[PDB]
Amino acid sequence: SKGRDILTKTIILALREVAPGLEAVLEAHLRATLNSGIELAYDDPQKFKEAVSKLFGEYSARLLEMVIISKLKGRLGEDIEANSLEELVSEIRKIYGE
Amino acid sequence: SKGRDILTKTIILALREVAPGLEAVLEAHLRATLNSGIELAYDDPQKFKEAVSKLFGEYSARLLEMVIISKLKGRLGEDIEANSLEELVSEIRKIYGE
Amino acid sequence: SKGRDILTKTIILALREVAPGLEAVLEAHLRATLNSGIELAYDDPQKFKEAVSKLFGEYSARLLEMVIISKLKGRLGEDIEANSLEELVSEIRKIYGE
Amino acid sequence: KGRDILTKTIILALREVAPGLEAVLEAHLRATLNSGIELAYDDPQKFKEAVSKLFGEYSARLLEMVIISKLKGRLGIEANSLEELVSEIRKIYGE
Ligand SMILES: [Zn+2]
Ligand SMILES: [Zn+2]
Ligand SMILES: [Zn+2]
Ligand SMILES: [Zn+2]
Repeated sequence: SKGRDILTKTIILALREVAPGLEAVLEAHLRATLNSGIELAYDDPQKFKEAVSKLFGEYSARLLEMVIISKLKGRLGEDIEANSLEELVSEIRKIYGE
Repeated sequence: SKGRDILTKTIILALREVAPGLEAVLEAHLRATLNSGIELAYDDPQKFKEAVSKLFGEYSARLLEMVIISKLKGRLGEDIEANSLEELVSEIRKIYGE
Repeated sequence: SKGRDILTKTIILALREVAPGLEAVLEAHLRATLNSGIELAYDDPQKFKEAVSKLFGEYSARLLEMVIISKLKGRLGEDIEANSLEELVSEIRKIYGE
Repeated sequence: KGRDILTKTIILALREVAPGLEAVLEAHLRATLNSGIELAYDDPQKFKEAVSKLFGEYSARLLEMVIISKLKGRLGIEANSLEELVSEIRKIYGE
């Protein structure tokens, strides 16, 4: 779906902004532990967060969550008030009628 | 200085926003390894970045850097142009003539 | 108890072997998130492991667990079978009859 | 052979930690250094630095300790660092 694609792609761009290899590192982790990709952020935000926490810890996971939200606010601009990835996905679904 | 105070407080608030124990954890790390506090971010940004990287790795350090820059822009001017903590400190010093 | 003492001492020395600040860093994390100390490893190994995983991620938590098990092995019995901290504590309790 | 034994031993250690650690570390090493796990033998100092960049110094030190322990287990003897470990392997196979 459109919302799913924008979230996934925007997260990937954020990972690339952090460092060249973060996409590869996180994807290696997601594939090996959940047989999933970055799309998990949209499909199951809670599980995605838990997976990131298992990779670098909760502090790092929270930092990533904060960055992702800030980046989506920068792309979608309009009224994003989410404080969590779960809230962010909920808002995206409302914006795109999903 | 005004700039040192503003940068340090902004970082401290960011850590508290991340999670309840991040301030204590990072401060324990800086105290034990460099006998310094969070003010090190202003006094020697490169050393501060290096220290955070030693605590959680470079991916996590980068995420914190991005979050700090974003929060300072919201504190001072929506668009300081700094893309690194070093540039951020340089810009703050230019703004306050420090 | 003797078992609690031996396990706690083993962990503390392992932390100091890793790096000068690890004891302080892990203790800051345990204090802030669980109002507990390193003794939690004996009192509730599952919770201790979960806490370390929240600090540095599961891969790092596993490495620490592996080190703790290896150290206790070469201290008590070079024959114990523990593969997890919970199993290690269970074995210590049986060995000391606690 | 020394460079092959250290590499194979490291990989086995990574697998004992968790299923995806090998994949995770290799993804990191080749995005950042276009290198593999053999960097541990070719340049142990750099390898440790690379691992430190992935999870931090505390985690990298823990991995070093586990690697030294494992290699000692399948090889035998004196080594408390990765640099010394590689220096010892060289002496055993004249490298
Ligand atoms: Zn990808
Ligand atoms: Zn001042
Ligand atoms: Zn006692
Ligand atoms: Zn040791």
